[PDB]
Amino acid sequence: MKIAVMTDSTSYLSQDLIDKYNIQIAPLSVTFDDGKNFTESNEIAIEEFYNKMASSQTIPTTSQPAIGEWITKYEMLRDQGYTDIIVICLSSGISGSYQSSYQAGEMVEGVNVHAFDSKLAAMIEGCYVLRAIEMVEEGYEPQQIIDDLTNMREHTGAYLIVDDLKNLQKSGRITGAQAWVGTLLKMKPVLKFEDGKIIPEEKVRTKKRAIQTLEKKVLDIVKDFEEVTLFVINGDHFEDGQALYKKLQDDCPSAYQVAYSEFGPVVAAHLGSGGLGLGYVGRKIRLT
Ligand SMILES: CCCCCCCCCCCCCC(=O)O
Repeated sequence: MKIAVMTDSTSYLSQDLIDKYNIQIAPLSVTFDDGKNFTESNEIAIEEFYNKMASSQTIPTTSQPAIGEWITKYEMLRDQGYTDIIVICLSSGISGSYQSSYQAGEMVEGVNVHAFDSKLAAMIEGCYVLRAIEMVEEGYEPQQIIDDLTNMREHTGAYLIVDDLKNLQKSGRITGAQAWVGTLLKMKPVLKFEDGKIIPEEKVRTKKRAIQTLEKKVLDIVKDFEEVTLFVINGDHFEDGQALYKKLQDDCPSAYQVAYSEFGPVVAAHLGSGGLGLGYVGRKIRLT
């Protein structure tokens, strides 16, 4: 038995970790109104993506990996000698990536594919990859890993803010948010993931109070966990995520793991400018 762990690009793992563990990635893409298509990777300058989105008369669209991209990656790993492939996917509630990766796995001969629905995105999805890799090194078998990731999923989540719901409304990735869209004053929406979908949580009077609300909501949840990893997941306002990261480092005991990450282009296209997430996992994830 020889187990590989792979993922799609929206896990937004650092290039350092992708390099160290040779993590294969099925990339998603974003298409601009001028017909320019860009596949996700860590060579794309995120600042350049935000500049093009700002200069776009129409919001860019995104695309999951094609089923043939999964198949090509599975065939490559099989032919290097892997017998089993763990696949960590973006939430099935917001993308067809997961179901595609499962159907691709059914079609590929000579290798076992174990597709896993993270029910989240960004480095929270990425934590499932890092957990799976750790378990493979410890000698676990694929079904034990899948069982452990399924348990991890029960104590994982995220809250987030955006400047405006127009990007999420345009793509249909905000669930049950009709009355707020285009009806906000200074008030800022706080959103959260629930069972793989993005739903409203609270409306707050200002952005600064919304960032305070992210911290309060998450700290109230994770105080009941035996282990805690928090991720600040920042969008285009560097100082917003950096401020929250530093405040978490002050407010939290060192027994909590507190880390910083950023959204890539595909998630940015759906959030728009001003996105900022606080994610949590009730595990001590190996981040090195
Ligand atoms: C804190 C994590 C926040 C993640 C925000 C995710 C916003 C929705 C992204 C949807 C990507 C769909 C990709 C596709 O299938 O085309």
